[PDB]
Amino acid sequence: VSLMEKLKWKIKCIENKFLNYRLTTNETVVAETEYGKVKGVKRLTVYDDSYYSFEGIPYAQPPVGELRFKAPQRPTPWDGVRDCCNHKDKSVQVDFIAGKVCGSEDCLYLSVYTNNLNPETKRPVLVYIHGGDFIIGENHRDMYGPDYFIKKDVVLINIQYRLGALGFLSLNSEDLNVPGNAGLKDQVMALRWIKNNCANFGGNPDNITVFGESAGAASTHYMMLTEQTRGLFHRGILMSGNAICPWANTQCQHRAFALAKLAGYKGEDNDKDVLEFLMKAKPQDLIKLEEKVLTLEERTNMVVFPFGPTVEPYQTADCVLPKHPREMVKTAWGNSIPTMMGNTSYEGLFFTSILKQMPMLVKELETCVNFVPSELADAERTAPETLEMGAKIKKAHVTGETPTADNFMDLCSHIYFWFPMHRLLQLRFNHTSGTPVYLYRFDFDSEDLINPYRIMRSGRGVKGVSHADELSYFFWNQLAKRMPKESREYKTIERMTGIWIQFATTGNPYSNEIEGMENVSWDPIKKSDEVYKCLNISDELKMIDVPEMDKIKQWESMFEKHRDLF
Repeated sequence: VSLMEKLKWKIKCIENKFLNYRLTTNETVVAETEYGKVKGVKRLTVYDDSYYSFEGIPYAQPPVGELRFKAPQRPTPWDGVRDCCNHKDKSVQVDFIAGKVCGSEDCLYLSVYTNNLNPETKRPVLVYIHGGDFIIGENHRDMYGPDYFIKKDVVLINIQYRLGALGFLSLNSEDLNVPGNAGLKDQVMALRWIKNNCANFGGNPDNITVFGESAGAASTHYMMLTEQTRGLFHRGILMSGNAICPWANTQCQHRAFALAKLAGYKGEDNDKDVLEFLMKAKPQDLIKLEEKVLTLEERTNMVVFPFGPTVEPYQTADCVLPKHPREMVKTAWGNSIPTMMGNTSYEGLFFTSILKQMPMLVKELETCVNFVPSELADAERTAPETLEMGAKIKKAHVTGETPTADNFMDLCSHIYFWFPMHRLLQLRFNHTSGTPVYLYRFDFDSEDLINPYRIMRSGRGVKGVSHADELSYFFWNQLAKRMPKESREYKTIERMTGIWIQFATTGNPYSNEIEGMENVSWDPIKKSDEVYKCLNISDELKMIDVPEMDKIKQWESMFEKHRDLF
């Protein structure tokens, strides 16, 4: 991020602080939780809607001291009234714009928002799990403001969970009780809190929907796979990701030693001594060094992040992932709940900045061998069969004589999003009994309403609908502005939140009450379908054949002689 954008961001942070003061009313309210009373505050939106805001509700003990790297523990109850009129810290992380470490280990909180604490009927509860590659993100309203959803009669809940090495360290030694996935166990404990407490805020514990984007979509999917959460919620929405994406898990059991060494550890590679060192380290030091953890060999093997969701090496009471997610799909409780999945129309545009800095990346399209799924490729990526598979990827995406950056970004849309979605749909059809799944495609481009991901990706003036561009139509954020009621952006807010609320309510995303949806016939995907149909959201709402289908089929063709691995 440029120094100039960094200055613009600082200005926006200050402006947003004072706007949030002007949107705060003097009306506070007390609600009950199983652990004690909480005080929230009535806030306005720039559209003059209003909602009650409770932030900083603990769902677990602060994971500090001996609780670092452990599964979350239930919080201690309190007498009196806990002040929930302001947000808490985010999980320790490198700030996505300033580039310095921020946050706190004391981050296991959720926020609850609703326009009416005593409604006439119990309401759909929507639970948002943020993305950020399991290393950044937060539930702060400067990025995830509830202002658009609270126009309608729902309860919206935004959770935090531990990130990075503090959320995803994993050690083989059973005696140490650090099996991995602490951050996913945080999500489990938050969902249990929601089931047990949402009624105190007007919510229906029999009608909970979990949704998330990017790593939040992978997280939502993990919450639909694990036995830990069986029956806790009733619909799921996977926005640009899922748990079988190549980036969504990793075996990181040997990386604690590498992290300790970078932090000054002088001892031998045994889990007990490594853990003792990491338990004493300052959390900022571990998080700052995480970018250096992967070895030359792991980078060569195209591991993207050192710490993240992992297959746990031994069983514990709180175990989330006892097997690879592909195997977990075969017995998953969440295969039997209504599900919606989708992507944007140019996901890979997210990588524009990386390609401008490292233009030699386009040379990987010469043979495309590095994009062949690892389960199909030989170790050296030189086998004739591997070259043939790469040639199929190349034909799918290299449209002219010379490979281009746009070809590379189109490939990225498929390797990271569309192809894993296809593989999941086809795996899941084998392990479900007719429970519907619905596809959307977000295809609405505008620079009049944006979100901070555009700044992170250096995407000013860049046309096309990148990964995460849809979040501007779901959540208020500090770069947003009030839009005219007749504007294409305003209508897109109403449509996107309206469809999500309709799906959360009924398990069917169609409603004739959504403007532009009157003539939509949105069928879920059938096992016998050869071409997927999706609702394409542009300036209009239209059912279409997925434009990406032909390229999806070309990727699938690499498995013709290895169908057991598809």
